[PDB]
Amino acid sequence: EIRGVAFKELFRFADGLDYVLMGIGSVGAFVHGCSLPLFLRFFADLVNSFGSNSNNVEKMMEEVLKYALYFLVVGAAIWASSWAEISCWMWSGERQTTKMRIKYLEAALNQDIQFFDTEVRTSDVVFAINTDAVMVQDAISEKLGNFIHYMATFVSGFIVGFTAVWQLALVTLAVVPLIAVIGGIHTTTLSKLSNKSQESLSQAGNIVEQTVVQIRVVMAFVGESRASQAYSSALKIAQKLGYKTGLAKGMGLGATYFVVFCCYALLLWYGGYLVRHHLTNGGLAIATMFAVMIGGLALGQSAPSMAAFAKAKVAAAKIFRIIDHKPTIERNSESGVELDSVTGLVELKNVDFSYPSRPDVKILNNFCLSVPAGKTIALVGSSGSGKSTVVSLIERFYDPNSGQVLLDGQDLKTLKLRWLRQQIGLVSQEPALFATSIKENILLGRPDADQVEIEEAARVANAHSFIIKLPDGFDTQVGERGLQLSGGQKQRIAIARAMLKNPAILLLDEATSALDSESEKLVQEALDRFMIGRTTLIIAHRLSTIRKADLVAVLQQGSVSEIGTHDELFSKGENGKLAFKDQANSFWRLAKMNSPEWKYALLGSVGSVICGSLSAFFAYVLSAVLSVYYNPDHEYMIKQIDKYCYLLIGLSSAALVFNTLQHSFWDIVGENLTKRVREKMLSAVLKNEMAWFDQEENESARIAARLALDANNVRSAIGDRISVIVQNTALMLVACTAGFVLQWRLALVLVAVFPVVVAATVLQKMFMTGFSGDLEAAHAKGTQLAGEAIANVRTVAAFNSEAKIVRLYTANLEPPLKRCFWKGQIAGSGYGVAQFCLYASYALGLWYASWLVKHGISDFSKTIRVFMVLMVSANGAAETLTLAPDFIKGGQAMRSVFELLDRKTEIEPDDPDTTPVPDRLRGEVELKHIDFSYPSRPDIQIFRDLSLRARAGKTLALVGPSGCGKSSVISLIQRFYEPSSGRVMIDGKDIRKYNLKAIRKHIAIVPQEPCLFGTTIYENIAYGHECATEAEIIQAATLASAHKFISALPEGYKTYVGERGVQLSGGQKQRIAIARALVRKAEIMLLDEATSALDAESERSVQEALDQACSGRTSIVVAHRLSTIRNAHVIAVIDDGKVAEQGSHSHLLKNHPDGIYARMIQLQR
Repeated sequence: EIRGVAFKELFRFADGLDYVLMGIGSVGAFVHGCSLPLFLRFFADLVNSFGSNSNNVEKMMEEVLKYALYFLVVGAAIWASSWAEISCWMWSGERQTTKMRIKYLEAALNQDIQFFDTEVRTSDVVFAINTDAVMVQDAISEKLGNFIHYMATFVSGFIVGFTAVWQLALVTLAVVPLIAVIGGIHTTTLSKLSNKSQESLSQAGNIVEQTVVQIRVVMAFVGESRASQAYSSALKIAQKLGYKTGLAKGMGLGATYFVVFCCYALLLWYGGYLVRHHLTNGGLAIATMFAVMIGGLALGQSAPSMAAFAKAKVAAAKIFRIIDHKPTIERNSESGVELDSVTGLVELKNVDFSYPSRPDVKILNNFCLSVPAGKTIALVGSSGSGKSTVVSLIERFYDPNSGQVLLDGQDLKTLKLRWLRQQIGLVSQEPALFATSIKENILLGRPDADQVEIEEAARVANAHSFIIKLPDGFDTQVGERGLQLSGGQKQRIAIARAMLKNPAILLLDEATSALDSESEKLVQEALDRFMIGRTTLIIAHRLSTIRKADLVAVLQQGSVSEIGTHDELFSKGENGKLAFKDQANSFWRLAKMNSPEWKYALLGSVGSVICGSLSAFFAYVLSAVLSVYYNPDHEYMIKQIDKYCYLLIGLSSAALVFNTLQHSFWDIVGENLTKRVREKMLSAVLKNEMAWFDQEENESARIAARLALDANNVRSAIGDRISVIVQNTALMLVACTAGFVLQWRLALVLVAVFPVVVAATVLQKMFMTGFSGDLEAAHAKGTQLAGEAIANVRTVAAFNSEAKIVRLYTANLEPPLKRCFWKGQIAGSGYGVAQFCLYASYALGLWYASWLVKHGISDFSKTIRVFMVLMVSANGAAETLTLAPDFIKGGQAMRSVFELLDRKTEIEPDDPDTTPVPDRLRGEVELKHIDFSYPSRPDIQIFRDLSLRARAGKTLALVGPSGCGKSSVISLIQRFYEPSSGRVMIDGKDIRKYNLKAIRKHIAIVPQEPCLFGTTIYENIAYGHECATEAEIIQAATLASAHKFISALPEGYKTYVGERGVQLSGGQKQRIAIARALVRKAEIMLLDEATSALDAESERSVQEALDQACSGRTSIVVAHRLSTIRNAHVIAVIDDGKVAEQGSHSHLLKNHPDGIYARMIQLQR
């Protein structure tokens, strides 16, 4: 393996235009990075001019106008630099990435099958195609531009700070590592607790997933309550972990605020000290502090670029390894003969391929094809001696061991290596259809063909008429993902594609595509009477054209068996717009269902408000301190600065306290809300139908994913976003109030530019996040096509369509190229315009402050205070707007949660009130006029008006044929699937109007696949019954002949078992399930098949256990029941669900069992 290549090597796919783009983008990034500290210096100069010249109004007005013009210049420079950076970097990255994918696909498809067998796998190649975005579309596309921009910002900030005020620059550069380490500790602790809480949520996910995977036994034994308890307990652990994260986040953020304010208080004092000794100015001091912070933050933001560079170096090393390899098969270099006779006579002295996946084996030894030209030959064999390898041998995949292969007296090795594939038409088991058009998927066999013979290929062979009446249209891009769900049309299209290909040599294969349609008759209609006859191996059907083939050519032990007449058989065991009113109502309902926590939530809200005010207060103090810097009275200045520093220390203490308070309390209410939501979701899902769990949409893994994802994202969004909106609204309110009470009509014009500032700062936040959207989905179609081509590399090499596939790949990756260029240009222009308007707004505000001061309307202090307070208010509003999309996502997840909760269920496990049930019954249950009871597939019909009657204290052993709904009759009794017209009469009355949990506690079942709970055996039997205790568990185990093995387990009587643990043998799990059914000690004991492949003695033990279970009370057993039936009074032998005579095993009436039971007994004996 490789740990990465040199960074420069990532640019070997850059032409002159790419070099120009990278140079322009680098220059733009450098200037954009240097611009911000330059604007800080210009702001310092403007504030110095606007405060130090208070007496000389004309001079300060002129200098403020000059520096507003400089602000406009900086805005234009940022516009140009950001446009250049964003657009050029995105375009160059897109171009290099696209040509990288193109070259990688062509190099990979050029490789031989050995490269995909012993070298880098097909799945690894598809994964590299996937992660080429991380490889070259991340590091050098935009992350390189961000790295250059942030390094420029860091260097420029340091230079500006050190030139302006070097004393303050040094002390602030000493300060920055403190805030850095405090922030690092906060993030480290928060992330650590978040990971731990994630593991607790993962355990909860396992619980709900296990609950839904075995929902059958869970719902049957009314284990919904048990599942809820387990899920709630796991939720509780994560809830406690969430409380820890809440304290950590509040403490860490409060500590960071405590550190900054305290550090600034000293720095502000030190700036006052510097103003006293006339070293620098107040504006210079403020700019120096801000520049040092900005440089440190720039380095912090540039570190992720280095991480991306490292991971991209590793990935680029992977694809450099893959491309730099050249195939070993190309030694011929197309230097053979292309004039051999089309009537090829392949002779194979040796056929061994020696698969490099499992080398040094000889699964094929001396098999000789010797196929007659024009006569359809066959081939049969076993999987362990795979016959498809022979097909590979004729396709010249270049793995010789001892012998050689000759084509009509000509070696394949010294031949064309390209014309060979031109004769050889191949259709393997998979259809190997690509994402491109069906017309293209037929054309690529013969590129030179026009549409006439393209249509003729699907007309003469197979059936083109399906395409004629195809609803989507004549030409289709194979639909979206799959046009044909059945897959037979895929086989017909593959055969038509091979028919456009030269029919000289066919290699038609088994084509085991689960055919149960006209697909067979069309396959025997397509290329079963073709004029020539070549190799054709088929195992799908014992009779499919294999008779019609003249030579059987039996293959086994790596050699050909008796060949010739096919009449004789061989000894084998072959079988054969969106309204927001609804969202507001949903949020109101969520708040109402979260009523008990409101108090604490409200308390946290209070803290949030305080936090917001504190921030604004801090800003005010900062601005106020600036005002105190330009004051002739030094003693009054010292008193004011000391008062402000003490107030800032108090602000830091309150910030710490109320930050911990707000974040702890908001995370407490969020944790409680999400836990309650999860519990309601589980209660609602466990209150659903069985068909609901059987629905295609409600996959178990997808139910778990839905619950976990929507719960956690709703928690995060609702909680954190509402916290930040509350605190930022408090910030904005107190900030606007302070500005208006200090000096109105300047706050008015700053509010006039408020949308400009908030929009520019939102775009700044987006630029920090990144302007490239979902990068993997940008090349989704090209990635999918590349993956399909790689997985089907055998077909691609066989049809000589690798160049055509690469051209299709270029046609697929061009639209992403154009879209990325346009998006980069639009993003650059928009960001530049936003920044220019931001700096124009800043210059206008400062100039209007100067105008107010000159006219005597106000003074410097009030103006600067209002300005810096309104600018932090705008920053807070920007945070609110940029976190609004989290509100959107939370709203969509909320409506998902509410459609999950508010859905109604036809079957009610916990009914409000029904007819009370007697404690003990007699067990007589009757199923009259029942139906299929499978709403998932109503087209299939089973149990055609079935009439089944049980008997009190008597077992029924209906067997039926295979696949007749054998294990579904029991589902009728427990109301799992509701019959549309049937009647399940229990103890004289229909069960529908009766209770569900109480009666379902009176019936036990053993599922076809017995299941496990938790990790031990005791918990399952304990799950079986609340009175299971230990004695009842042991006696039930003895009844199921299990205790003897339970006491004989390698570890104690409860070992490590379960789906998540280590599973036992099949018979042991059978007996555990039976023992649990017995410990349920139910009046009705439904049973199922339990002896699929059990050992003989185990089979007898299971038979005995079932005998005792059936002798206990009324029971229903639906196993195969070849013998030891314990003389069931009737056996409902139903043929495909229809009404039939209830012949018994004792053969009282030798009419129905004689016609059905006799032959299956004879076969089983």
